[PDB]
Amino acid sequence: AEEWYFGKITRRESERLLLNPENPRGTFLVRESETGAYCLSVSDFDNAKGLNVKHYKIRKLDSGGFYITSRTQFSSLQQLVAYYSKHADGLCHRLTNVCPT
Ligand SMILES: [Cl-]
Ligand SMILES: [Cl-]
Repeated sequence: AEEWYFGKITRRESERLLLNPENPRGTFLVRESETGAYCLSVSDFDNAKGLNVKHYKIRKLDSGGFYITSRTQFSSLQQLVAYYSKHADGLCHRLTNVCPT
């Protein structure tokens, strides 16, 4: 889709948005790599940090495939997002909600 793609937003700006207290665990957004790669930022919770944000680097295979882990690849970012919204499979939490505002 297009709604979860926040483009050129910084890491700190994405964290300010994801730290929203009304955000369910697993709220996310995809952005451009700040450090042509992408990044999946997801909200999470634990007692030590409270609400926090995890950042996953979306890498590209030399053959043309998007991936975060070393056993799963996707033909597009939409397919990657669809996959992780159904299965956590290595991520802190599965994707549950597109980040508001
Ligand atoms: Cl980054
Ligand atoms: Cl990173």
